[PDB]
Amino acid sequence: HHDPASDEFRKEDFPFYWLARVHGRYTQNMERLLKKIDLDVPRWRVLWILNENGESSISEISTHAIAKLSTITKIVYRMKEDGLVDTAPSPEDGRVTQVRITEVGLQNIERMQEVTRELFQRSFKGLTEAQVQRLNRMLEVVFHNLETL
Amino acid sequence: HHDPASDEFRKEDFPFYWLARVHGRYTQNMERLLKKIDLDVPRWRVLWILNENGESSISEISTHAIAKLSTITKIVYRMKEDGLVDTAPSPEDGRVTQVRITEVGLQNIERMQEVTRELFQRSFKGLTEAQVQRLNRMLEVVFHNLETL
Ligand SMILES: O=C(O)Cc1c[nH]c2ccccc12
Ligand SMILES: O=C(O)Cc1c[nH]c2ccccc12
Repeated sequence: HHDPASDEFRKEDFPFYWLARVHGRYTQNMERLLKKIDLDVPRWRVLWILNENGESSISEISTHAIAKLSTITKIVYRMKEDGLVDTAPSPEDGRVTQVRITEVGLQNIERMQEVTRELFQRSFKGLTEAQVQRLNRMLEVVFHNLETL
Repeated sequence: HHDPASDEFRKEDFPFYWLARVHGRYTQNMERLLKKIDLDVPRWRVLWILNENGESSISEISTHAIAKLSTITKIVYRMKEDGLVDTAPSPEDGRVTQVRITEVGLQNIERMQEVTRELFQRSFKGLTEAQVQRLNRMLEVVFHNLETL
């Protein structure tokens, strides 16, 4: 039922169908919420990456934000204009740009934590903490499977 | 660990992080494969929707392909030029465009079934049929949860 090469294929039994539907609805709702505090999904991701990893290159940010280097560069310098991040040439390689979050960026993290609280309360309604962890593990397994292609 | 409002938040424990990573890697690999037979992810989706549901409006296609009505309209008339679909005004409402798959579209379905076979063999490696069904059910639950916002 979940095999596109089968005659029994049904999108409603196809994990990637519901994955894409979830990605789209989640993205739309997050864009709506973050707009209220002058943010968006790419800047939400960049801020979380900087908050977890400290100083980060454009390349590392791009990997974890799922965006092109050009997109991340534009977003990063926009955030720097707004005061949310600062940048500096990497000492190892002047070609490589290092980005770090500012105290204003951290305040923006607090704002995005508050404004999305209800969405994340609702998102996993009906699922236990073990079920959520199992969802997470299975998604990571699929990701690693796709990295072998 | 999976709660963005928590001090313990870690993206690697956050279902939406792995969901987005999977969506991106899956999309890139599918684009690569479908390009070999002159297709892409949006046309793969449109063909599956038409193959399952028969004659379908632009709106229904757009819902299930996760795209804007304008995007789907352009894709649909491109596919019609290439002979993969045909269109007709809906009898109920001349404003509404009905799309149906052609025998050439069905042949393209067979080609996309063949060219992605290995990706789908690899995608669920290490997961049993029950685990895949549980992944599917949990994703549908999250989707329905997000529809309440
Ligand atoms: O791109 C994918 O394979 C997932 C997907 C999203 N909408 C779809 C409609 C029909 C079949 C698959 C999909
Ligand atoms: O948009 C999301 O919430 C998922 C996501 C993708 N990359 C991320 C990096 C850090 C935190 C969340 C995400």
